Amino acid sequence: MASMRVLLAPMEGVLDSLVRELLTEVNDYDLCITEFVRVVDQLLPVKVFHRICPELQNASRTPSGTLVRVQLLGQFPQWLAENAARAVELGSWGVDLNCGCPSKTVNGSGGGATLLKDPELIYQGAKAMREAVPAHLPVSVKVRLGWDSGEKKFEIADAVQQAGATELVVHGRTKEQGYRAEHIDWQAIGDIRQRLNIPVIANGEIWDWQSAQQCMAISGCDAVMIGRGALNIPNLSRVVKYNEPRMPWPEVVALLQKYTRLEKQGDTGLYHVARIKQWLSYLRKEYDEATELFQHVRVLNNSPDIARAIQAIDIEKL
Ligand SMILES: Cc1cc2nc3c(=O)[nH]c(=O)nc-3n(C[C@H](O)[C@H](O)[C@H](O)COP(=O)(O)O)c2cc1C
Repeated sequence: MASMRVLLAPMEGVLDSLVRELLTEVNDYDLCITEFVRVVDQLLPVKVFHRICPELQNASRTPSGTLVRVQLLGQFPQWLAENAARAVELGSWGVDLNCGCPSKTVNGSGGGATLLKDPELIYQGAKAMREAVPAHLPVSVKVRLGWDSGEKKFEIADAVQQAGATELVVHGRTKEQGYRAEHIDWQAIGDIRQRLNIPVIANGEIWDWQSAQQCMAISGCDAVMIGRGALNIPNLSRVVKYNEPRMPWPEVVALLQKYTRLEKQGDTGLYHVARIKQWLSYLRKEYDEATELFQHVRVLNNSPDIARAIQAIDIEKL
């Protein structure tokens, strides 16, 4: 009965430092990846890295102690390398490169999924980052299987290994397959793993204990990355590693109350409401109780009204 790694996926516009703080304290995530820093042709200021990844000031860990890694998105090897170096100087435990997400091409620099059309770009990006990060810290890369087909999936994988990356996360879909459940190919993740000599972390459609078991049995990976599921089920790392039942509704309400108490405390803004609405939108998929709450919360505009709504729910009488 085997060791296993579970990583918390990066999620631009959904997961920030505060949500990472809350989730990690009720989970056993081995690592969270931050939402990406967009790299074009410039070294980004220290403020940008600290505000995206406050954990850099706590030895690259959430307050409960979970490691966090800074992600980059961009194409130009010079600048990835220089931003990679800055993330590490500031204390990031290694650095990740995003080759999975659809992304605008700004100033001739593409990024994310658009690199999947030309694996040589991934090789050059990742290799410059590997050369600029001290050799003992890791450099990871996240990929999809290709742009509009999986034909280049092994070329993408090789590019990452040959650049000297430490590990590879495979979102087992193409870019054009988006998030459609019917297209996840965990078997291709496995075919990739077999060919490589670095750890492959399986990603996509991992919702619960059984799905994770199924995914690992097919891919052969002893590591997985959970994204949307980590919001659907707040203790999903424990569900997946130990077959814990899903967090019961009264404990998730307690968690959201805490969200709103830290919301105000951190001074995160008078109209900082999107992530709390989004979280509830995800929680409808697993908890019938969250549909009523989401309705009452979605029509609200500001963080104070939303807090009173949520921290007025009596956890006992429930
Ligand atoms: C709203 C949203 C934002 C995302 N932002 C990022 C991101 O910043 N960087 C990244 O590498 N992946 C990002 N992803 C992709 C996830 O990391 C993950 O690969 C994807 O959701 C598949 O995992 P799942 O089926 O567990 O959710 C995002 C996904 C969603 C839905």
